[PDB]
Amino acid sequence: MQIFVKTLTGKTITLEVEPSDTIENVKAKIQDKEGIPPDQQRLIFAGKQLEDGRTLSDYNIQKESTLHLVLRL
Amino acid sequence: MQIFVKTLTGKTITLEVEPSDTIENVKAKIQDKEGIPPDQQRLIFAGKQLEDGRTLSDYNIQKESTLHLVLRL
Amino acid sequence: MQIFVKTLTGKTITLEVEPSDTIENVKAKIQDKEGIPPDQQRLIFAGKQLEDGRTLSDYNIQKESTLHLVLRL
Repeated sequence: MQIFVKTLTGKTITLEVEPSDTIENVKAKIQDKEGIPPDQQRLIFAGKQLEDGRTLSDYNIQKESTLHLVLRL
Repeated sequence: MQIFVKTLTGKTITLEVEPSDTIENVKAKIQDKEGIPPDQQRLIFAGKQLEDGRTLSDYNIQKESTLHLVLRL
Repeated sequence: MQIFVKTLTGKTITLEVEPSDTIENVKAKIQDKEGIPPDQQRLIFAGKQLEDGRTLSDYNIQKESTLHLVLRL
């Protein structure tokens, strides 16, 4: 399925994902696309920080859901 | 992250927010906590009125930053 | 909001301020505009000397209110 990832500068990218994908996997895909190390990535959905070991399904992240990406050092 | 919101009577409250949160969202949270309609809320930071559609990141509002809340009719 | 500041020679200037601004901040703005050190500035409103640590709201100083500026050595 597709999900949207929106940055703090208002740019949205799309990712092909499955509900069984972990947040770790998602950050890995974002690295594949944008070259950002997963350690610098923060993903938030419905005001929550998303934990690396949990899946998208765990957070009820569905088709065409929007995650917010916040970079941190 | 946490931000402080200081009122005209010298009371400070705290809000859990993310850089991707809009000013609208922040006023919504203040309504959640205090029952003030967002339309009666004014938020200022560094002498600027904050616009509802912009985000905290847009205004460089970071961790433990202090917003000033001014109520208006 | 805007406030007026009237001098002893009958000159009025305008300042962009917020109710949460302290008298200290106001004197700082007057320094920004006119080069007068805050220590040489006295602000009065409704016959009262205004204290540096208090805010405009504390003194019920509102939109288009007029403060009187008295310089002292």
